[PDB]
Amino acid sequence: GIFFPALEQNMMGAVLINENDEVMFFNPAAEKLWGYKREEVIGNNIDMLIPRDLRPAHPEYIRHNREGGKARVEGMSAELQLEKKDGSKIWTRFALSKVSAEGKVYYLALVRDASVEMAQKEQTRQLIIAVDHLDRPVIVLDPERHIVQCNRAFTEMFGYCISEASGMQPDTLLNTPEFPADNRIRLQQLLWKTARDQDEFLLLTRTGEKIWIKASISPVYDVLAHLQNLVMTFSDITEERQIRQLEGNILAAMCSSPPFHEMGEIICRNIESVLNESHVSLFALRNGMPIHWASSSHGAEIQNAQSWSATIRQRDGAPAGILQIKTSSGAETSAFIERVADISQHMAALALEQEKSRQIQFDPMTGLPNRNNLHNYLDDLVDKAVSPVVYLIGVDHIQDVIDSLGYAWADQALLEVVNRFREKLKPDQYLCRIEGTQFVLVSLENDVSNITQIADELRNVVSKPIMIDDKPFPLTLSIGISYDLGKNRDYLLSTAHNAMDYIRKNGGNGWQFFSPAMNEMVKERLVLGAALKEAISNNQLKLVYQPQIFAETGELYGIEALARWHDPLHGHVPPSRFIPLAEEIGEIENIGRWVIAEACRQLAEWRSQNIHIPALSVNLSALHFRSNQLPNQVSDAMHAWGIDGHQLTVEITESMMMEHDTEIFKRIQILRDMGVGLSVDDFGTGFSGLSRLVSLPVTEIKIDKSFVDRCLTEKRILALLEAITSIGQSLNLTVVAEGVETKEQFEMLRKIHCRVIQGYFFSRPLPAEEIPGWMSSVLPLKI
Amino acid sequence: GIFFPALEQNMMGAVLINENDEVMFFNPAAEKLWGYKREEVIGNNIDMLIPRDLRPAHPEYIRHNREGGKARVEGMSAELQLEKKDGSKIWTRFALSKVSAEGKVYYLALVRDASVEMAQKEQTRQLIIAVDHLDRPVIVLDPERHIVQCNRAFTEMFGYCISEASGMQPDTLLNTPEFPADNRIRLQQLLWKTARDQDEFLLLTRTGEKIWIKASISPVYDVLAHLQNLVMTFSDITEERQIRQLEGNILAAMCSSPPFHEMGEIICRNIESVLNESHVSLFALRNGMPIHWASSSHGAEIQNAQSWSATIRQRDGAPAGILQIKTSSGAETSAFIERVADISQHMAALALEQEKSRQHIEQLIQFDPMTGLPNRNNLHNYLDDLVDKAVSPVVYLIGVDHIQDVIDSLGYAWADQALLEVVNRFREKLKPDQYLCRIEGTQFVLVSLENDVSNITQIADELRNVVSKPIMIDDKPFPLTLSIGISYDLGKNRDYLLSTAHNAMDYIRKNGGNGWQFFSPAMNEMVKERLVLGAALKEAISNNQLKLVYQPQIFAETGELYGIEALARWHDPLHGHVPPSRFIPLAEEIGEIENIGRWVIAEACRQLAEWRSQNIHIPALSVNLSALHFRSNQLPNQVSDAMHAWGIDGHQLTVEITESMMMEHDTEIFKRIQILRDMGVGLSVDDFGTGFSGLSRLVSLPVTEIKIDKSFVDRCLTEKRILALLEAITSIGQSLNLTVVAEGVETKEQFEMLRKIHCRVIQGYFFSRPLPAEEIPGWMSSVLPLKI
Ligand code: HEM
Ligand code: HEM
Repeated sequence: GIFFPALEQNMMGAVLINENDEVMFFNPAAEKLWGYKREEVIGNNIDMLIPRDLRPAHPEYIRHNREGGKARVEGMSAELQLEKKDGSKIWTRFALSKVSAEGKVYYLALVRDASVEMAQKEQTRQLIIAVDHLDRPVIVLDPERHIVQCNRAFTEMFGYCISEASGMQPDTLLNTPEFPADNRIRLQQLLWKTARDQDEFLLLTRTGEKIWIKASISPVYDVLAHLQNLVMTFSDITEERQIRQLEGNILAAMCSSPPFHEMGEIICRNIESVLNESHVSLFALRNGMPIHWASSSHGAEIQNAQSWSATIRQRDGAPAGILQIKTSSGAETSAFIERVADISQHMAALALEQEKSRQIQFDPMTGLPNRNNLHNYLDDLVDKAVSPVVYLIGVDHIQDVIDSLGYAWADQALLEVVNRFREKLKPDQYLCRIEGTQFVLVSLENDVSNITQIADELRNVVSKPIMIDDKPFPLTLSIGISYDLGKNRDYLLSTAHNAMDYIRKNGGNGWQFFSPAMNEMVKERLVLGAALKEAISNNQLKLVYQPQIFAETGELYGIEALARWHDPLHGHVPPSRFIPLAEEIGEIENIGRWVIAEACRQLAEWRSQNIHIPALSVNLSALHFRSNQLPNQVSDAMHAWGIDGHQLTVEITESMMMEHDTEIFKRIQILRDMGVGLSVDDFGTGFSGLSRLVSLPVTEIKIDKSFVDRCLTEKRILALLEAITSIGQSLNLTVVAEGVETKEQFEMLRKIHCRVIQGYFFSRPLPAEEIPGWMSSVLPLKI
Repeated sequence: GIFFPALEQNMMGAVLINENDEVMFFNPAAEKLWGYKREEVIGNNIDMLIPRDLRPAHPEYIRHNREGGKARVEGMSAELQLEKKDGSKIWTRFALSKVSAEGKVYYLALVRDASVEMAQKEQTRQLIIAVDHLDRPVIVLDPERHIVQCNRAFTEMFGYCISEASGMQPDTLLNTPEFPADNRIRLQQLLWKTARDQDEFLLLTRTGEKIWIKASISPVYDVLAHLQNLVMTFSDITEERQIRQLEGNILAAMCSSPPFHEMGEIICRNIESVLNESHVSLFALRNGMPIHWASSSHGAEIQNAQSWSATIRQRDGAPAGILQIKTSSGAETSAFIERVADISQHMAALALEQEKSRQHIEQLIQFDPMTGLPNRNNLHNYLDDLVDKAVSPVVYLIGVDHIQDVIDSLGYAWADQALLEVVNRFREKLKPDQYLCRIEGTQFVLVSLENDVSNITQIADELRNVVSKPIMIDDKPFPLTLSIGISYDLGKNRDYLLSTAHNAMDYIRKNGGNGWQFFSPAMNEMVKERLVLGAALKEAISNNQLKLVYQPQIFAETGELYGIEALARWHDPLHGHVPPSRFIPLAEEIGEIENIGRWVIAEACRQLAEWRSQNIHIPALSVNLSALHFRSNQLPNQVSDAMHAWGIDGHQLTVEITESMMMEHDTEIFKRIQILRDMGVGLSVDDFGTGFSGLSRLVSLPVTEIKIDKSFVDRCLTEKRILALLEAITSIGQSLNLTVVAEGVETKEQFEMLRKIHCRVIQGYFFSRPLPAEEIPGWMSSVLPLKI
């Protein structure tokens, strides 16, 4: 029987009904839930307890129950509304039990006051407000830094729904692009920071888009100070970071007060970097009226263009300029555009303040002179009637340095550039710094060949990357050359800058003159060089041989081999012309090895009929023979053909003997070790040079055409020739002469006991043929 | 009874225990909750259901309740923690009953699973925490506009808590203004009409302050229509203007570029201006630790202030500073303080980047824009490099004296020009190893690598003589003077060098100027010695105290004497022997080279005229002009007078020239040597020169003979290419009628092998040390032709 007293003692409401729905038990909890009294809750069936409207449904329901046959009731499992005795309606929960005994079915109902519905509804309200009219990504974290609750804005922005965002840390949840250092490590630092903190990151959503966000941690502790949870805000600063980077770049601009138009340029390209595919224009108040300050390089039409005009205002509020922007409709949000407009307007006003706040003779950066020194120097050149060739050099691709590293490294790059220019500067060449990027190089040599060489040297001096702290920014040069006779300095500077700008705009990395005719003359020289390269490539050049003979018996001493080139398109062109051109092309080694190889082959070819050919001499000084060529360039020819090695001789000048390094000295020594005779020009530089001469057996000294010339006119050179022949006779050397054309020359030269003679007197240079004819016909010309 | 199956069939968890505290009822819900099958729980004690953490403290409460006998159990009114069979923990609610039946005590327990219930509870708590951290004040409303849920932003915006304004109508709590009828009517309509309104109104706080607020009522419409809930999102439209104002003002501070400390101060004062009462401090990180940058002067204590820490980040992102702001609690909400922290952090990072940029630019800026010489930083770098090279420098500190008077009198327009031509005169006498710098104003620095005092005094003398010609400015003379302090010490760092050099600078300046000095009496006594040595040398030249010592030279195969070479000497009663290699440089420094040259030539001519008395005697005589530093205005006149005053045929004497000075340069002493050749003086050379031009000048005017320096012949035996050079020289001499001579031949082997290559005359100790002038006629006719 204890069920009744226990149930009425229990604070859970209990109602008991029989098969006829008559009530037997109704606990005081049910009494206070309904308001009726047990003397009346019986009544007729269950009429009093049920709300009057739902009444008719209830019998059929329980009828269905006694027809259902199920041992469990799925009904009343949800929340329910109960009408009280006074007609008020409250929330409640029900539970049901069906029993069978004595052939009759009874039911018991348990009732609860439902104090949890207040919690459910309050939770629904704050679930509404966490999302509604607030696109504010907020997430919350456990002590283990696990996502516990995230709102609609966060799922919408970062694509990861709550089902796919829970149970894992935010960083592991987050797809992160590879900085690779910062945007990875600082995320972990912030996510594990214990105190309030914040940072900025670049992140990738589930759609692969790049965004910039700002993440803030602020933890919360319970009463006992243990860490309960953490809360994180996820503002999207991808538009704001553009504004902040705009600010940083523009400040790095005015840090050094560049010129006015330049300042407009930084403003404009920063705006363009901020507003994609737009147009920007600026005007400033000069003399009281608006005048154009700067504009963007873009000038194409804009579809659905929207224009905003902002009047620049100073601190006092007086107008100072107008900034105008045109943007396509739908490209950017309006609020972002207006924000950019006003912040840039403020910075333009500040730039104007700096400009009118700003408003000796050498450079305090690298030490080069400033524009005043160049002006004075050119003026001192002009008054005494000398034409200076003026190169204007503009350094290019510095904008990468300025944008990526500010000015404090652009000027370091400029210093490195100036060091490289000075390292190869020649004296009388004047280097000056005009302003910022530009330089002016002044040189008095008006030769086109030298000008081309200087320009090429400058262009290629910047070939190596400019190494600045493990960051090779490549830089280029744009050179404008001006040279005209009898023109003052302003014209030269103006045309130099015009040429520099022309090269820069068309792409840079190059050079150009101003005068058009000789700017085509350089092209024609390049054409000649192309023809010469073709000729040397397909071995068309020839070697004309000129004989030199003894002055006593007339027996053949030897014959020099001289390069010659006759072209169908260009005709005869002398070696004195196409050797300097060759070194301009820098292909002298080709001519050298071809000349050597062809001479060896020709000696072999002559050997098949007559071996009596005494000696063949190649003048390597006039051929501008380099240093490293000698060993291989002689050894390959020696071994390739049937030439012995004691028949062909090589000539070297004194400057090339022991100057411009000394590796060439032993490179000639090894060639002597091969056994090829040598020939020296001056043998000077004192007793050391003489020691080298005797130690390197030369066996023959040549007298240049000039000394033999005027030999019958100037007494000093006469005595010099006596000295030379006396020294030669003393040692084991045979002295040769060049440029002999008359009879008195030969007479006096033989009078001084000069051994052998060459020139036009005996034989005009015969071509590759009719040398055996000359040798068989008139070889013993006992004159 | 039917209640046993009833409780068997309730969703409720039914358990009953008897007096023996043994469980005798268990239901499917108990199966879900406890996890133990009824076959395991029936017959088990109540302690089975008790969790571990309370087992020792289980029964006493039930004893106590039994003793009390109260029907309404006070306990189990709270939440309970139950442990499952597998060890997991869940939360359950209990409903109890005490039964006194059949003369016994029974306890009935009913267990409900509130896992959903408390999950809802913690979800509510988490959501409260989350909504409180929203940057903007937001409120929920019921259909009749019950203010049901506010958040911390709304509390910190007005003052109301959840309990204070819980469902009590907004118009009554909002404390709307009474005077503006239009404002209050519009606000009431906004609260009432169910459109998406974004109107703005003035509202009042507990401090009686009128604040602009934008309401954003956006009612919700459920799926069943008949909208119920409304959502309000108040915003402050006066804080944003203040943030923009702070941005602009701090950027204007940026643009004038004050120094680091001034800018930090302006940042903090602006922040304090925004937040009515606050203290702001800034730390800039150096080497990982924070150096104080600036804090506002309002250092008064704040009662229960709230701090805020932001980590300033560099342009790349490396942390660079800490910013801490403290404001009195309740003055501003969390959002406004966080926003000002963010805006200020960006600008502080800008200031740090600008300061770093200026540090990098100034490290290499200012290399004397006026005259172009290197400036003090360049000098410090160069001296540091020299010290790292372990090479001791000599540093001159140079100061101009009279320039300050002209500055005081004629201003800068003359001083700048004067210093300009001073530097111009200096540069005309530099050297490749000499490095000039302009430390400051009218002070300069010269750096050299010469440690011999003989060179140092000469350098100082030419520098002093730079101003021998007074500066010409606008037809006006200005005789500026110099005061120079030299420092040179091994191992001392650069700072000591500059410090002591400036000490010597001051010492030689305040004494009157126009002078030079060392700083150490340990190196100044040398120059003090040298002045009197030079005075003695001048006295000796005047009184003719010197001596001439004769060394002969004889033939290499004949044995006869070819001639004699004249050498000069000095014996003094104080300093004793003093060699020519130490008093010809001294004669140079006094500029008495002309006098000693004249004395040697005149004495040689006198000896020849005296020796002609007995017989013809001497074949030929030589004087080394190169060793005597003879100048361009000394040869012809001195030789001509020497051989005119006495009687000399000219064939007797020869002069030796190093051929280095024989170059035309700017003197053209070719005419002088040609004149000397015309008057019969023999000539001697040592090298040919550049090339054919050199041989031409050697053979045009006939150089009688050529000498091999002692350096060559001292190494002839060891090296072969010396021998080749020797044979070449001898062959050239034979060819051109040149008389090769050798100086310094010592032993017999050298003489024999030089005879093998026909050197043809030998001069050295091997036949005679240089004898005094008197023993010679006692040697010409005693040792005789030496045919060894
Ligand atoms: C004022 C008190 C009551 C109200 C307002 C009420 C209301 C309802 C309602 C709305 C349903 C259908 C949906 C649902 O179950 O949630 C229902 C079902 C049912 N009720 Fe009641 N009820 C009350 C009392 C009782 C009592 C005391 C008993 C038996 C002792 C009972 C027996 C049943 C049965 C058997 C069903 C069928 C559930 C099914 O078929 O799934 N009801 N009741
Ligand atoms: C997981 C199982 C249980 C836990 C964790 C537990 C724990 C507690 C605790 C700590 C109290 C005292 C403080 C309070 O009520 O908030 C209490 C009250 C009480 N519980 Fe338990 N108990 C458990 C099971 C039981 C069982 C199985 C019974 C009886 C069949 C029982 C009977 C009582 C009684 C009589 C009181 C004191 C009532 C009063 O003083 O008014 N408890 N329970």
